[PDB]
Amino acid sequence: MRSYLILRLAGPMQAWGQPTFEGTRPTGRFPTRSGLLGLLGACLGIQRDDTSSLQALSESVQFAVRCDELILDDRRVSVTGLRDYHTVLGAREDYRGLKSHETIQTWREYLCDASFTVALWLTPHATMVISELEKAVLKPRYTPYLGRRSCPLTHPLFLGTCQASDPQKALLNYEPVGGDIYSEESVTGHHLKFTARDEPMITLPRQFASREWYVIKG
RNA sequence: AUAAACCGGGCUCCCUGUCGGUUGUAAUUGAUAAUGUUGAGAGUUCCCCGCGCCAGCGGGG
Repeated sequence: MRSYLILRLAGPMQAWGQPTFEGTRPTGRFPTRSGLLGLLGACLGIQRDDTSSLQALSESVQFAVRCDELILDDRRVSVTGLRDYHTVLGAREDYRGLKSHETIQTWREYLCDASFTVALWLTPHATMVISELEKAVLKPRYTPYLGRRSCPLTHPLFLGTCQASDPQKALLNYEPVGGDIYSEESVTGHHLKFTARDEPMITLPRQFASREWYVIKG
């Protein structure tokens, strides 16, 4: 009924953010909407000031994220976390001019042993088409990463392309099956939702608005 | 071009000094490896050269 694009986000370390104005940079357990929009953005070489392109992207695309557990030699490996005592010396003291602090400190959280399968699709008011997105994910223009730039991908961003009625149905065709799914679209049997502050307010730089995921447990 | 980007946790530091593991102790007694057997036959011994009366004879490997 609808055509989906299927991506895999997998690497030794990932980081998907939560509200902070502080030096500790938190992570949640799966990709944020903002972040996925950012990933696609990087693929479609969109500069940071290009509010038109950013808005087009945001209004065109929607995501569903599945949390894939890792299995090594027939054993399950749970997603764990990591805190990096991250230091900066010679950091700007102010936005104007060149005075700087001897040392500042930050704490940054990462996800270890995490892997995701993402399904994205187009909205009825789409400015784009899926062929574009596929081409981009296969040949990105800006460097693609998993949250932070220090976080490479260990598997091609492109997984596949297909067609179904649910996101759930779409994702069924792609191993590993069995993980939880967080979708921007409702799936009939399922009633639980999960609140986040993912949604980028493109008109207002680096500020995010509340939204809700639909949860499809496995 | 993702709470993103830009982005060291970083400098200094003997584990050091003393110390027998030592005295005593048969592995010891018994035990055929024994019966039986032509090495016969068969001139192939591979290469080069000389002489040949084509029976072979000789030189060198």
